[PDB]
Amino acid sequence: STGSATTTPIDSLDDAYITPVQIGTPAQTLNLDFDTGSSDLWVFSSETTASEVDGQTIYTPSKSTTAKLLSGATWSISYGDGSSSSGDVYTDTVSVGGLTVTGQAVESAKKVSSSFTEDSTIDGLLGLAFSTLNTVSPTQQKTFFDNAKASLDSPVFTADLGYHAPGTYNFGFIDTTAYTGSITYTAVSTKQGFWEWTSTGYAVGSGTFKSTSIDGIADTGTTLLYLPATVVSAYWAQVSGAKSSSSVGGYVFPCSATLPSFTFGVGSARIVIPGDYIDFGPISTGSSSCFGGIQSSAGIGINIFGDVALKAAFVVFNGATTPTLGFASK
Repeated sequence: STGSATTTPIDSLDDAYITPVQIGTPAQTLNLDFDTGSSDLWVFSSETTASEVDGQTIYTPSKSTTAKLLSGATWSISYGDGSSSSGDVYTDTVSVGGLTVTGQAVESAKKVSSSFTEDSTIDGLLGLAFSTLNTVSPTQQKTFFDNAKASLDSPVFTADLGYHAPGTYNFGFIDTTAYTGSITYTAVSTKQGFWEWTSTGYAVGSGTFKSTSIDGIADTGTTLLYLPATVVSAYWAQVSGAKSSSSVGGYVFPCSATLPSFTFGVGSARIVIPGDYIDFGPISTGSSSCFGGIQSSAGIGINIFGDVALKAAFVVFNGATTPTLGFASK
């Protein structure tokens, strides 16, 4: 089997992407944030505290003939941005782009933090990291991808995120028309439950490539590119007027400045992030200070190749017995 679904930016900055997902019988379609940095499929639901729901589409398990309470199961998750949610669990039929999993754990939110309530465009998350990070207790549950894997033509999914445009998540096959050149594969460590890999270095603009190992995670659920302070400083030093602002919470730059590209290494291959991808617009409406798309990972504890980086590539998440990551230009 295979599946193919279009993913669409939630706003003009590509802050996140939503992908339609069919849950239950008859289908209830919710727009979920596919997140390769976490491993829970959770939804706004008929059980979510009413004051915490503001415009989202909800899953109502009582209206699904295939929903079954996963008796005794609870879940509770906190994300790197300080957001959180928690609740109980149903199993139900879940389909993504024509690919169907029966008996998928659908984690129904009883509570969500303010960041989720305030984002009317995101109806939940669909985790695509390794199932060892799943928060369901007492019985940890498998991700959609893990459940689908055995039925897939090939045990892979791909992320092809657009810059200010829709893209595609495919399951079970690699679309050879979706990228240019070849796919370079690189080793993954699953020790922390993430798609964790080591970039071979970086370049700023037309500068010379610096060979240096940068361990990080491929995370579709993080907007920006978070790298060591040394790397980030080297980048912003090439932007006229750029500075790190403690009041704003990162590097900002005058909207009049031109941004250089940023290249990252995948083995001997190179992915070029165009300068425009690094512009996240005014810090506040009408401001001449623009927020940068490359920021320091210092104090996160891990480097994160988020959407800024991933959307510059066609990315293969290879879930074979020995998992790997592939990157191609496009």
